[PDB]
Amino acid sequence: QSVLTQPPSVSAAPGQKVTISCSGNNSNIGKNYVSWYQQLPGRTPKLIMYENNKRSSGIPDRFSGSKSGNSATLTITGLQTGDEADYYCGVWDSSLSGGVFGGGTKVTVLGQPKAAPSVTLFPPSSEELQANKATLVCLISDFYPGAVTVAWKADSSPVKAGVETTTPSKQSNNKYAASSYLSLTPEQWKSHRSYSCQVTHEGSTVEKTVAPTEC
Amino acid sequence: SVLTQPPSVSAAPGQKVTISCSGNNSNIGKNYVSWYQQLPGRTPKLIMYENNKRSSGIPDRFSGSKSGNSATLTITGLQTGDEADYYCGVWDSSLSGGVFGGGTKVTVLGQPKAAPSVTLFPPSSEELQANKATLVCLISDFYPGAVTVAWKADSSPVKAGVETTTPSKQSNNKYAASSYLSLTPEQWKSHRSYSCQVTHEGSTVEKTVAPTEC
Repeated sequence: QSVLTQPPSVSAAPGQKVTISCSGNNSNIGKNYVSWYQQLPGRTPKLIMYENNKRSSGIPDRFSGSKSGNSATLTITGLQTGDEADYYCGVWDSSLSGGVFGGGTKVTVLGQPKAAPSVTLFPPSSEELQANKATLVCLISDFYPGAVTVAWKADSSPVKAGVETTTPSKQSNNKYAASSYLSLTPEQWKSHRSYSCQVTHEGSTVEKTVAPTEC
Repeated sequence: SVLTQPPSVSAAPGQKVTISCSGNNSNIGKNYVSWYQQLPGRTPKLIMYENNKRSSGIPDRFSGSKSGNSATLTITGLQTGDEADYYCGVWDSSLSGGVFGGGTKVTVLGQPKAAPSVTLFPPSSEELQANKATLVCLISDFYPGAVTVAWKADSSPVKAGVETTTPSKQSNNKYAASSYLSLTPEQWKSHRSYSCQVTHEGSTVEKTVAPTEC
């Protein structure tokens, strides 16, 4: 169980500053020691901050931790390429008697203009339905920074199963792409009036819809 | 770390792996132990609490035990989706804070090759009405995470407009990618069909889509 909320994405131009907030409650962030972890691409997560504001060895003074009430923050000044990573907050929860973690934040050092994703929502193909299978594909392309949050709905109701979203990858145009897909049975697909893919990018959200219809 | 864990444990699929964690009388020996799973690129998730209790929806394969100043996590019948970093957590009554082990990387050895599932989508009516056409070749459940993609317009290679994403580990540590070909509504309607050829571990999977009468 996790109550710790962090922004999915933060970014700034090199030399600038980012702040990564993590909001919790009294049982966790409010009464216990907050740690921060850095997860570099394809690397094991390393402790960078502990006891709210103590830097781990080798971590530059540009990185600073703070805590106010039930929320903790990791601030990074003089932002440089090597700070690009996913960061997450970790804290003891005294009511739960276990550790709770933030959902993580990708930090991007802006090297090009920001671009809103192009969202193209594909219904299940005829060939697929003929095989009693159904896959909804939400193609997400031409975005920068390379981080998206995807949420699917079936008639305004959040989908909690069969969702897979790829990790953004830099394409030939230097912008990112990803696809999110939902595996359903033709019955599940036809039992609902519509399906929606909601794509969040830098606090900007776009929702697209698809419904079962014959050619 | 305050708690001592082995760095790695590796086993063939279906085998039993053991992860032990040692502490003292103030932490493991006194307080309830929890276990955390961290899938590559994701955050740690609690899988075990109160030494032997599984968290919501955690599979039966996972079991936990506690003896004296030690705790063990056992994965019976190992799966490729179990490949993760595992951490032991507990409250230290001496330090009056929560302590963890250094983590154990669980490797699934001699991992079987998994052929990609290939699903090809034509441009939807909505897209074509907006004067656009994108074909998406969805490539899922493969292992290892390397694919080669080639597209054909009728039986002629498509040497432009092709983009394929870098394979990425899905929930089950298998891979997914997607190839997409952007065309004009005219280029789409002109041809009899389009093909997407996926090459994985020297084997090819080809799918074909043609414009419909609407």
